[PDB]
Amino acid sequence: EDNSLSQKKKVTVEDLFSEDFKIHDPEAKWISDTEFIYREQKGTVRLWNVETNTSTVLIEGKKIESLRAIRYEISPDREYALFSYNVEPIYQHSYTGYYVLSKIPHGDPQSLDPPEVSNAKLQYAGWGPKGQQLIFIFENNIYYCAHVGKQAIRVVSTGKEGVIYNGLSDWLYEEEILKTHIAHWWSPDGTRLAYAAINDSRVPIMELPTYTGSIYPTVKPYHYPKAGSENPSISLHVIGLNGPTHDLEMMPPDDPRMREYYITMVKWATSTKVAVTWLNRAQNVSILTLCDATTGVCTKKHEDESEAWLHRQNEEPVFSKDGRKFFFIRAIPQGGRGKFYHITVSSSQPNSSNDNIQSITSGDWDVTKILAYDEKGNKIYFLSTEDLPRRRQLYSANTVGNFNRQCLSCDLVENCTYFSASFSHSMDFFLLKCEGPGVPMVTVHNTTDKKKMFDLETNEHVKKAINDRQMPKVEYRDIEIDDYNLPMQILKPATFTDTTHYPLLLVVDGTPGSQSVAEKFEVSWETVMVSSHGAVVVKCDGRGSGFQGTKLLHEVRRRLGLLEEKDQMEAVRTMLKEQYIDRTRVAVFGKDYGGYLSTYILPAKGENQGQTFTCGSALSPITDFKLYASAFSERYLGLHGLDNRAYEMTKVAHRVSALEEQQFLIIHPTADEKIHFQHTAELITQLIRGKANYSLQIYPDESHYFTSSSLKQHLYRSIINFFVECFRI
Amino acid sequence: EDNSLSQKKKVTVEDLFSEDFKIHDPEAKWISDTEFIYREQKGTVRLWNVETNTSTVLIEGKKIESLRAIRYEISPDREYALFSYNVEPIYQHSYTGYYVLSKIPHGDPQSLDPPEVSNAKLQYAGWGPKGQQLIFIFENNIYYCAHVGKQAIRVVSTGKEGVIYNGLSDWLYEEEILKTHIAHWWSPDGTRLAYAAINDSRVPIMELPTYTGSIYPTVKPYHYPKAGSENPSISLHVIGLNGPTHDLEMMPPDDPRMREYYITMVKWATSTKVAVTWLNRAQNVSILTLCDATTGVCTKKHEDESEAWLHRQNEEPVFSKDGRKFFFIRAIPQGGRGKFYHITVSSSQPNSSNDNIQSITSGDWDVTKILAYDEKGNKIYFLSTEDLPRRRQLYSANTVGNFNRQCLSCDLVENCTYFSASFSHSMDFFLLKCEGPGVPMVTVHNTTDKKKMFDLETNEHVKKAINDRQMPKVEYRDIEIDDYNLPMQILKPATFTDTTHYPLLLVVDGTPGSQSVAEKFEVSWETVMVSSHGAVVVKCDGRGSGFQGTKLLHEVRRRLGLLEEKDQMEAVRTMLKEQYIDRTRVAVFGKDYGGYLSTYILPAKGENQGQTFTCGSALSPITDFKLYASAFSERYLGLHGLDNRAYEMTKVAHRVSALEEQQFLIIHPTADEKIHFQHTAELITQLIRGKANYSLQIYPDESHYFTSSSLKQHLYRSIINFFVECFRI
Repeated sequence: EDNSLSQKKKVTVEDLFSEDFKIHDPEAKWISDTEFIYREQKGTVRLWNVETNTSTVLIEGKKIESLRAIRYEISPDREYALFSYNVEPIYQHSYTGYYVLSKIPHGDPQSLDPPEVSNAKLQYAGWGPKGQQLIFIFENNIYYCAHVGKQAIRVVSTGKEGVIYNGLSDWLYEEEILKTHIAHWWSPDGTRLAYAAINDSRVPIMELPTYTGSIYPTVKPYHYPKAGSENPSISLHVIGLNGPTHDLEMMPPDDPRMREYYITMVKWATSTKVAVTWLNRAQNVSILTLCDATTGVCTKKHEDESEAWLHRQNEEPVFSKDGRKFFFIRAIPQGGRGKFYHITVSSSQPNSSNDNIQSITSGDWDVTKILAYDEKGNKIYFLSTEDLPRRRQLYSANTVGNFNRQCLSCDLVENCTYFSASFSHSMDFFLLKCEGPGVPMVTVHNTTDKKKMFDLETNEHVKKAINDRQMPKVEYRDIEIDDYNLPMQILKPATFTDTTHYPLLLVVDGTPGSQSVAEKFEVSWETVMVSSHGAVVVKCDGRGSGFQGTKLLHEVRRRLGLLEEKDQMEAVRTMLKEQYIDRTRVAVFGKDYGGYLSTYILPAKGENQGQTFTCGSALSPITDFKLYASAFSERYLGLHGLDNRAYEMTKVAHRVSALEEQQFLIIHPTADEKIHFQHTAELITQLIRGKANYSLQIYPDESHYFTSSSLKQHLYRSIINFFVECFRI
Repeated sequence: EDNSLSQKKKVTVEDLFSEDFKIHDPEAKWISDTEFIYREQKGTVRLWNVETNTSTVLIEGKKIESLRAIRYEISPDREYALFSYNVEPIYQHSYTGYYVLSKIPHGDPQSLDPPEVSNAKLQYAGWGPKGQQLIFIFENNIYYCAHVGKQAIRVVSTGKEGVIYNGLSDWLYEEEILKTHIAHWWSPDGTRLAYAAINDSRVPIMELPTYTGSIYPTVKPYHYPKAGSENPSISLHVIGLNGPTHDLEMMPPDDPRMREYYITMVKWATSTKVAVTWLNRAQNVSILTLCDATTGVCTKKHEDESEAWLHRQNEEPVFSKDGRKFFFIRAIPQGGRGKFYHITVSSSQPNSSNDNIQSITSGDWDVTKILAYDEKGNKIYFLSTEDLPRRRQLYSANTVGNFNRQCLSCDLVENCTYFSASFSHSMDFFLLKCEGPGVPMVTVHNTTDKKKMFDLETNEHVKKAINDRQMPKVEYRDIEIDDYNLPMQILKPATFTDTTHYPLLLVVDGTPGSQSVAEKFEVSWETVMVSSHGAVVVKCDGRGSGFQGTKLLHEVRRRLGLLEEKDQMEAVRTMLKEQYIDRTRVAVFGKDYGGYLSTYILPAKGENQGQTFTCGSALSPITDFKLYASAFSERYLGLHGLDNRAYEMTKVAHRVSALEEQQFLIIHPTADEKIHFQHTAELITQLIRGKANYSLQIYPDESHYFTSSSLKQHLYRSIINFFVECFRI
């Protein structure tokens, strides 16, 4: 009879870039145990107080006059504010630029400048743990200022442009392991500072072509350690923020099998003790070591090793205020189905006779992160995939022997299943965020009542926006292969009819250590053509996906580009039995490492039921892992330079021979740093040798991570225009 | 009978590259009036004599033994033979490789090496006019040997790699102005050598990217002087071949408007007096000067100046045995219809007040090049377009005041309109080649009887191949605009009908000073899709084409891409009025500058009758001539660096902003030294800002001219694969 449906307008790419979808996430942070910063919601910066419904005003709409200051931060004494403004990052997030100081009420902007230098570009200044003391880095040089008027102190200047780094990560550390642009850590007392010195003099330097600069454009050189080369030298140093500012280097472990080392984690156990994680070049040996800032004597506190490699080396254990027993996380055997990542409690100074290992929890799941620990009793707060590997939920257990796990969220709000939290100083309250599968939900809760006092932010404009069009139907049809349950999702355009036929799209990431099937709210081109152009998209997480077992992670080890390839063909076959899906119009997309996988998924199924994919695409693919970063190829296939016998067959060229009639497209910016253009050039040479058919598209002189909104709209429009052409018939 | 025969074979991509379609050329060259070299036809080389059928066996099937030397020459005494094996082309024509000397009959090889040097590549050797004297250039250094057994002498070694060239042209001279790699001329007595020293010390440098060299490829630098930049500085030198062999240089003219000059043409007038043509950087002031070889003193002879530029400065003069009055080609006003090229007699020593100018040929036509002149009477032979601008005919005039121009070729063979005649020393016998409009043949004739004693070659393989395949039907439909006639050639697959519709495809090159519509025989992609799929190809010589009036040549002065495009849409409208050509299928094509012209034929013709074209493409086009060499940009637009305002209006970007639905593609190799990939990259950047659909392909690390046949056939296959998809409906 009357079949009720949406019966209204659909979702186009244009509205994706509208401010209506834009999330005004305040991302507040607890300044004290009673209140947080309460960052910008729709402009000016207020300061909410959780105790009694107090929302004080700290910064006004004067940030507009500060040359549109992108970033701002408040000093711990909430009397001075730093405003940093620039034009664009460099690698992934190079938040350099001009740093200006302003008073707490308003006014008086002064550009922070290095001594004897006018207003000049500045990489990072930041704030100390206490007072108005701060540092700043210029030209890989760390200077300290005890006060606002204090003259810059030449604390260290041994760093050089692209050769010696201190306090900041190079390309490798910022893009492979440390993942952070800032690489220095303040002592709890605001008196000592730990900084990493990276020597890149030995690293080979590659130059990126330029085609937009001038009539005679010049290449841009930076050091990029390829697979089989030597890795950049690393050292750790400790300096004082007052008095002599004495520099103390930290002695690394000297195991016979651990000649070359990387620092994957440092944390201030106290104002003089630092916990450092050192990983061998083979990445199969990790050591947690306690070092003395004032002495430099490093005492090993823990050691682990694995056959393939060590995963998740960036974690920070929860150290008590007094330096007592801490809460690490590591891979415990967890019975069968491989070893799982669980929380462990280790004494303050474990004896060499034995370790104090004790799993706080247990189960076929993992802890993504450990939030914090309450010294006032038995409370350990963490985020885990206990309910499902595809969901992140906040859990709390007891440090005492009971180890009883207490829920905090477990569907606190039915709309949202993903979760993250940030507790106050005294663990009294905590900010909580949903960000999936509903609209991102920012709220304040308390550990005792577990009740929402009020709504910090909900973005009801996003609510009416998603309720204003044909929101695509989200569902899961998980598959099962070997002794593993492989997750996946499939989308419907909310006008789905089982009788009618819909073309299929596959999207692959497959990054070893990542997950593409998660219950986090996200909107992308996928929704753009699902809602408008009527497609069904497949996200699959084959073997090698993280958070589902170390055995699953290491299945693909020394078999890159082989097993997950079977995983996605199996997923395609399983969904191909559907009567509502089209077999002739099947497409595949990928990007980054998955882009390589996207190139490797152009088969001829058997010989009679061939022509699996109609149109294919890939963005910044990797063709030879030798031509990529060493810390990745060595990690997942073993160290190169000794004829590893693993990078030959993994080259996609040997598989791209056939390419009968598949419409194949490549998107690649010219100036990519993460995944050099040489991969695309080699693939093009192979295509030419193979008489293949393709259509290349290029972005001249653009960074890899591609952080321009209008350019992103152009890219997604090009993608959908390509894909609509092959689905149309 | 129960049997029948269907249609015969058509032409495909493989057919173009099939062995049967290969053209056989003997390229015989006179040694005297009686015998010529009679170079390779199908293997062995004879020494044919015109007088009585005497073909002396000189070269046999031993050329294969020396590692298949691509090029080879014979010493002027016919006693030594030089092979050039392992030769690879760097530029359009750079015969760098290994030279080996051998005895005339067969056997006894001898590597040609400079002293104290092992087996090394040599860029060029050449031969002297007499005996066994020869030279060779190594590291841009000229070493001369009076004898084969003579030790190599450091005759001149000041040359530097890519900075100082002696005896060889740079990029600019080999490509744009001199149009030949060789830059040394032997004296008629073979006693002194005239070579041009090109200095690149003050020339800007550009680095071509490399994406395949190694795991760590690096750019290759070469000096490419852009528009308005500092051009390479040319000096001229003469080195004796006996005694001290002291070098002498000839001072150029010192005209105030001619501060920067180039040596466009040089030829030994006598064994001691040499004629040199010096042209200003503005390329609008040329001076022909006769200079003493053993002294270097230069005496100015002739001058030519035009408001736009000068054309065909490469024309080689015709001198006498005694160095008397010589023959020149000048654009004399010729009354109406603009100035025209005609032969002029200049006395041996014209007076300083006035010269002895006297035109020989007259009419609304031009002499392409003067073949030769006979002192024993009055016989000057040349080729001219007197019959038609798309035909070349041999004409012989008389130096006596009568000036009787006799056509000798005219209609010697019915299937021969284009002609190429090469006369002997005594001019009694010459060699004639057809090169169209059918299969080419080479024949021996005598200027007296015009009698074919015998045929040198007929290209029987080509005749049988064209008989076995659908030869396209050649027809002409010329157009008229203003005071200029623009010939055009539309092609048919020899099976034209009216019931079917034939898709239209325009091909444009339109290089100023060149001819694109002519009766030459050629096989290319046009032949393919006319034969394979019947896409009618339209080629027209709009404004800017040469050999049809220096007024037409100079019409597009500083007005590039503005009048030719008008003429092209005029031709398109004239042709499209025929019903058998449809509206939906309209395509454009081009290469190099024509590719840019191809990019300029995608407007929106009004708004009601939009969609002017369907699929368009280009091969390494140019969008802004500032990114081009000075010798090409300044000639037509003037010197840059002072905001010439005739460069920035030529950009196609504003004209391709709309690009609503027309498909657009680019073919461009990575290392294109002719038109840099920077042009295409900037075009793509504007298109991204223009937000229009496009495509692109890359040939990584190859030159512009596609010296390997495999790359050429891949290009042709790619072109046809693109053009088939944009028409079928």
